[PDB]
Amino acid sequence: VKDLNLYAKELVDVVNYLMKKNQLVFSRNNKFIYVNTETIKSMLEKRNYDTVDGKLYLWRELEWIECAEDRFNKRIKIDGENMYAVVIKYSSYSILKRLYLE
Amino acid sequence: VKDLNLYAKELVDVVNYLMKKNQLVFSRNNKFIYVNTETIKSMLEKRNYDTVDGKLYLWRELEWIECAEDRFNKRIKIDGENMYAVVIKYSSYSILKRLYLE
Repeated sequence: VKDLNLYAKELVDVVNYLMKKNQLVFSRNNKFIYVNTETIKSMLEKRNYDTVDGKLYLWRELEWIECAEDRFNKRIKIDGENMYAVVIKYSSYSILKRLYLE
Repeated sequence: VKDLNLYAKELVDVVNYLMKKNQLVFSRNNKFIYVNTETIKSMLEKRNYDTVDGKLYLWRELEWIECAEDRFNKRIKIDGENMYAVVIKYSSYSILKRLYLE
């Protein structure tokens, strides 16, 4: 429950799940990974070591995700869509994946 | 596959110890905690789950500490005096402390 590896592992697994489902959306510069808020919320409900908001709060505080002020998502423009999404930093995912694989 | 909790708990414990001993200096905006490099290195020697540099390298890669180029510390100003210090991000310490409390 109070195990940082669970949060770090979940971030790498979220990207792995989206890769597998062919739902992975990258920014144009490949700096960010965009995920639909409802998709993230249904995925973060699976592992009961914390709530959805507890997971998002920790990712935000550790700066693995980019958020708007007092929110868990940002407003982004991608392939004609100008709306809210959970913004995962590609650099953070790469660092955590490299750590997950050592 | 490193146990991130060892590194995270050690960051929290180091700050707590130094807070208690009044050996911490905060930045004016409370964004950073400044610690003497030798004090940090002496404390990081105690727990043998990694080397001092292995611990500092992980804190730097996860961005829990702010460093100068190819250094584990940074040059700063304290009451007009310029000196090197390990610069801990207060936000990183807060989330980790909250994680191991609740």
